[PDB]
Amino acid sequence: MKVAVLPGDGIGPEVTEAALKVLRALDEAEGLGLAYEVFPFGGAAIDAFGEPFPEPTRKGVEEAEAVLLGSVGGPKWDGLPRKIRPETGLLSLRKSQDLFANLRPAKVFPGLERLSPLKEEIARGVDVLIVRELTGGIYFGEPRGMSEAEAWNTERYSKPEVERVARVAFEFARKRRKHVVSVDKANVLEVGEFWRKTVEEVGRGYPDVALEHQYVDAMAMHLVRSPARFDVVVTGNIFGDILSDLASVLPGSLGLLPSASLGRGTPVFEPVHGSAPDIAGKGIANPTAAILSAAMMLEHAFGLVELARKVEDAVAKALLETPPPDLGGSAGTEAFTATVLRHLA
Amino acid sequence: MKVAVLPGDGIGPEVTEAALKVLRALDEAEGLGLAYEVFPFGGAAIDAFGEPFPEPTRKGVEEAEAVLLGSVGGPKWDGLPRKIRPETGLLSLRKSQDLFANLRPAKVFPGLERLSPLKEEIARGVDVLIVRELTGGIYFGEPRGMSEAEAWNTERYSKPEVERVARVAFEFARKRRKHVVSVDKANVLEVGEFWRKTVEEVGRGYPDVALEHQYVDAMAMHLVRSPARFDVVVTGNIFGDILSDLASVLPGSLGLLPSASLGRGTPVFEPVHGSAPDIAGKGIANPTAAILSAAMMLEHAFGLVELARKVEDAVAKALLETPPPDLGGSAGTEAFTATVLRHLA
Repeated sequence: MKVAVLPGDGIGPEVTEAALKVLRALDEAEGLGLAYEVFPFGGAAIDAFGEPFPEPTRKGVEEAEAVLLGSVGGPKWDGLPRKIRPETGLLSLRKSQDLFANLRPAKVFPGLERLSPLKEEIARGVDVLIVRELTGGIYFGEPRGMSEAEAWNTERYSKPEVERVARVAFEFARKRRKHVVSVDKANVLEVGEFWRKTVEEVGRGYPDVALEHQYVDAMAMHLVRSPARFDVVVTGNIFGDILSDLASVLPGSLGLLPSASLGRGTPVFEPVHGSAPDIAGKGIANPTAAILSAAMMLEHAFGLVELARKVEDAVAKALLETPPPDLGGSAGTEAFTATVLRHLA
Repeated sequence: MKVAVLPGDGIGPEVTEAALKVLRALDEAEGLGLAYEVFPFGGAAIDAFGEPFPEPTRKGVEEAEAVLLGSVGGPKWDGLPRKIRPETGLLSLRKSQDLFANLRPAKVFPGLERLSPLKEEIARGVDVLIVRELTGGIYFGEPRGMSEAEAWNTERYSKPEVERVARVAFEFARKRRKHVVSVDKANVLEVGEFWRKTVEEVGRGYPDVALEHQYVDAMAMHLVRSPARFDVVVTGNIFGDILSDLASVLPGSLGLLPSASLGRGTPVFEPVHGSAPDIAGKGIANPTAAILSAAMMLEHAFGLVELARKVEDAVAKALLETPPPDLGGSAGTEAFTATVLRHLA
């Protein structure tokens, strides 16, 4: 399994390293045949190649079978022209591999219900997966613009854009609890009706999966009032953005949230958290997101479901035994990772 | 105090009557000079005049000082062409009175924190007012449409539309805790930039009101993790739909919330809930939303602030003492209104 490791900036490096200590342990123990290489990306890349996604890195991604990314961004590279800012490096990553679906899990691990803003009974059992469409939507729709008197943007979606993202959703519900909820606004917008219809059409190919539709505004409050009944949620670009962030507040911390951007090319797995530059190098960063992103990589990129689960349970044990500083504990990056490993052997 | 009452369909008449019992009781006790007439609206008017907003109803709203609306809609008329559908009666009512701002209050009454899905700590003391732009945005933006391979909608906003709603937001901020949060998508959408710009500008005339900006995806997180820090939230049509629906979870249920539509003409006060046609006539419908709409009317249309507060508390006591069926209890419309009435003495 050839992995391209793009640590990035800030705490990216130390958390990505934490994940790597887990991968190697797993590798040594069962001979998975792991081969990974670290490439410059984001600010680290700018500081040497003048661009956030240099050619060596670009190739490293194409060659690998999966990408384990860390974090990007930092005040240093915030004065630079947009075309070379760390953030743009990520867009270039996505567009090169044509990643169109952004998987954003939200799971409340047993024992951690106390972290959620919801009462324990409601949080208990949450394990939703928001699948957002990245490439199209009002974020990219033409025409658009503004003058002194008015502004306008266009929410546009084509049949093929909606189909390929719907496929990823049905595909994942199958690995999960066979349930999919398509979120749209078919009661007012044409795009809503076109989205709903297209999802229903793709849905026929997965008779084993229960499909349901919901209006974005209705889904918003549903995710907060009873998120335990949802498995896979699939929606458009802008709606998925709102709903993903909404789902992320459920577990009770961003350090616990991993993610994956799937598409045509190399899968990209990376923690949701930012680069947190002022705590970088201090050794207190919570490696959970990165470790969990490694688990998603094992399962989804390498089909090692059983192995991905082990990592997931070890991490859960660790969170309870030695919670990191952001969970109210004292376990820095190293000590926390040690506890995880102490559950993988 | 000349009120125009438009009961509407389903439970509308049921809930509106519970509301009128309260208004009449306050009238006799305080000598308000209450005068009201009921008018056909929605399916009820369709059946009679073949139109959801007949001429006699229109003149009635124009001569009143405020409108108390019940519910609208029902499958009996759903098969009719949009142009005559009950839901259109609402649009015609809003346009005729040039209503451009929808006020959706999300408040957690002391003692009822228990009803919230959120931890008592975070739901405690919440009192947010979402001021949504009614006439405009993507819902009514041109061009729009769909083909067999694509669909599109247009989010367009002009300077006046924004100024009008913004002005109302700051104004309410003043009568409240003097803090407005403008919700947009400025970091990616021209309309967000345009909205923000225009709001910041209008904000110049209100130096005593604290303005703040937030992206809709960020607000979705904030309203769940720390909703109590907000006062007034002014935003666009669709964003307001989502944010309002979400804010409904804080108090507990969506059927306990009232709304108001302000503009240049006669203000409309109506419960956020639907007509629930299947429980129509069976009693059981919770009139809380209808009574609170009547409370909003007294406060915002007639300035009897102290009286609005008085009925808010009466329903709070009642929700706590004799909970309606949808709140897990068994107090039907009649029995519930009685309790409310008891605490009104």
